[PDB]
Amino acid sequence: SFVEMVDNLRGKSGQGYYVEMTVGSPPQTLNILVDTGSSNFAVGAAPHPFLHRYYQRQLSSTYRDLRKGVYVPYTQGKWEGELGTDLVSIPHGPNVTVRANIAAITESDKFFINGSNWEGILGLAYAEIARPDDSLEPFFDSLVKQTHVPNLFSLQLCGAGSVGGSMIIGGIDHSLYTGSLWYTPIRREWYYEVIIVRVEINGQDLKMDCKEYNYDKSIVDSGTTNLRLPKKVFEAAVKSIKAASSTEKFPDGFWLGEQLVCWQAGTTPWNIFPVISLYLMGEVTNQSFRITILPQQYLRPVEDDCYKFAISQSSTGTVMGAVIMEGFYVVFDRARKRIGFAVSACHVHDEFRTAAVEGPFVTLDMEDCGYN
Ligand SMILES: CC(=O)N[C@@H](Cc1cc(F)cc(F)c1)[C@H](O)CNC1(c2cc(CC(C)(C)C)cs2)CC1
Repeated sequence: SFVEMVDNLRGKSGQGYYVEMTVGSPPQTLNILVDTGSSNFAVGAAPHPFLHRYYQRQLSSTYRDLRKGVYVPYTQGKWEGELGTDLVSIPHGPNVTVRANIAAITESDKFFINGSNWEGILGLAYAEIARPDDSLEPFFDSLVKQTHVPNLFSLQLCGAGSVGGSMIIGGIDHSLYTGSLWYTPIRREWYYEVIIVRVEINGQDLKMDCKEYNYDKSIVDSGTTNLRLPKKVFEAAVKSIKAASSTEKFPDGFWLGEQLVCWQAGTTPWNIFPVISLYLMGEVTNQSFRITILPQQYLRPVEDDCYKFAISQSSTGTVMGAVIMEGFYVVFDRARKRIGFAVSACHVHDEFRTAAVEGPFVTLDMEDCGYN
């Protein structure tokens, strides 16, 4: 649901995906990063070395001040600014205009990125995690309350098939995937929180208490680049990934996500890097499904062929970031408290292996896999 939004995303590797928006009357055009890992809609509203444009409130006939300040601290970066409401629309989007909350960003630190082409962020997760508090209605919530747009969006993030993709607001576009959608419950409405019931690398169960995979949570987050795994899980995965690829040897800064590794163009040894299967809780009792990630997703290319290890240690739970979401079509079915995965039409290539969404699997005591 529908052709107008196909290919409405762009970006640079490791700097997120953005969609074109306009705010104010007359309309001012900004590129906005699409972030299911937070819930604030915020935009450059003042000069910055890295911004090529920004939101000019005084130039907008429709702007209203909320006379209240705001700040948001992300994993690394943070911004603060001023709350208002203005009229907002997505040009390659549904055909509508909403009055939404906007944080006019006045100061920032390590937020905007030099390469960038985006001037703001669209937090698509739920009011619970919004700043300054849950009474600040998120953008998707206002678009739903104010229009007829169904309460569902879908993200097809593609990986260089200078990245691109689609954000279908309001529905599912059957032209963007193959095979069956498989759905996992949204465990609680705050982040897009899910439960991982099993983990296998090259078909070997990690054999951990399934609570460790969700410790203290597992989320789907398009605003975080890497797959981020709890310490105990990170250690076990890097252990098997090391051993699968031991034929060759790598700097330590490589496994820590720091320094790139290189091979002669067209000779990257993909076969020595294992596939990772994440099993998600399903819709029916004792039933789950798996997504399989290929090394082409977790060895993210940096500009010979050169890559960073795109899995990292977490102390805040599992993060399924952009590299996991790439080559899947991921449906955020808020209306039904579920997230659907299918093989995307921009799926990642290997000459001998494929990324897959497969089910059904039987898995006992999936309830026990949730932390607390
Ligand atoms: C890398 C990163 O941090 N990405 C930002 C998006 C981003 C992209 C970018 F290019 C630059 C940034 F500074 C931020 C994304 O929201 C991360 N989502 C999560 C967190 C959100 C928050 C804020 C709350 C929800 C507590 C208010 C803290 S961790 C769950 C992990």
